Amino acid sequence: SHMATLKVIGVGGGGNNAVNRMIDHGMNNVEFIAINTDGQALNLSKAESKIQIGEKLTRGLGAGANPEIGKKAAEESREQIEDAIQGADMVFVTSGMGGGTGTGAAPVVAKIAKEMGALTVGVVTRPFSFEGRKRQTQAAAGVEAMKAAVDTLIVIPNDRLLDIVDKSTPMMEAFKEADNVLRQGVQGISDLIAVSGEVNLDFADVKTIMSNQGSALMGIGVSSGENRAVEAAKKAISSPLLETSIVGAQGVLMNITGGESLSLFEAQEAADIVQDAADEDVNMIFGTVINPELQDEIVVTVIATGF
Ligand SMILES: Nc1nc2c(ncn2[C@@H]2O[C@H](COP(=O)(O)OP(=O)(O)CP(=O)(O)O)[C@@H](O)[C@H]2O)c(=O)[nH]1
Ligand SMILES: [Mn+2]
Repeated sequence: SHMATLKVIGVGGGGNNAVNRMIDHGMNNVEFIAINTDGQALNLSKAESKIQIGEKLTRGLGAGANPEIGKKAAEESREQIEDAIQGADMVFVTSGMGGGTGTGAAPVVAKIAKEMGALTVGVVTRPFSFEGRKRQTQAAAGVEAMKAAVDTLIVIPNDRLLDIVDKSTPMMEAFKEADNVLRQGVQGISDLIAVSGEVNLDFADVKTIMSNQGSALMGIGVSSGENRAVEAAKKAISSPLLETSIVGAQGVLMNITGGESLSLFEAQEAADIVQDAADEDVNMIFGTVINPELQDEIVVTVIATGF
């Protein structure tokens, strides 16, 4: 029997903010690593494993928007990064693009993870338009470098946060909504790995859907009542925060979890929703889990690739 090790690695300020908020919210069986040039921020990290990179280059400060310094910092700490990753079967690298440490170091961290044998997923933000064109261009180069280094990449443009707030929503509450993309994806995969299903999916199926694929979508939806399966499936695939929507997906892993009432008909309905929304002939990997503790709730987990 296989026991997959999942790790989440925050790189730079926004990545380490996401790690801190995920640890606060509560996650289990997931190991966290914080990587930064900024020593003061690392002192505030809740991560069990902390790597300060680039101290000779930055004297414990951030990289000051210089991605070449963030890249050199990570490269010069390769052995320390390898040691922290060793043993991971899957690594999620999260970082905010546009600055120096995230833009420059995150693609190096991802390359090291993949070289170490981990299935490597990047979840990164693009800067708000109000941060200006140069930051957006620098972030775009980081995204391209990430894409070349990971198995799959999920990009969250921060401008989409402006579509989900009202005029008073606290900035921190908006940031938590972006964190949910990563957190719910990690949780969904962790649950798929650990919980035996009646139509069982495991980590090998995650590897098949994700390995060397490029852009990806990861989503969870939960609903109850009439039309629950369709409603949960639509929620799983319809996040307003994503650069890569479901449209165009050629491969999908879909798991449905429900109670003993889970019907064959509604499983087909959920699968058809995903395929219809992809508007492609999708190569599906389908799973089902019966959790009797659940009563009327249904949970649909989707990972889509092949764009
Ligand atoms: N959604 C979200 N975006 C963030 C968050 N923190 C920063 N950002 C965004 O990430 C981008 C990079 O910020 P940051 O992670 O602090 O960069 P850095 O590379 O570590 C800083 P330096 O350039 O000094 O090394 C910012 O321009 C902003 O768009 C966060 O917590 N949540
Ligand atoms: Mn800085």
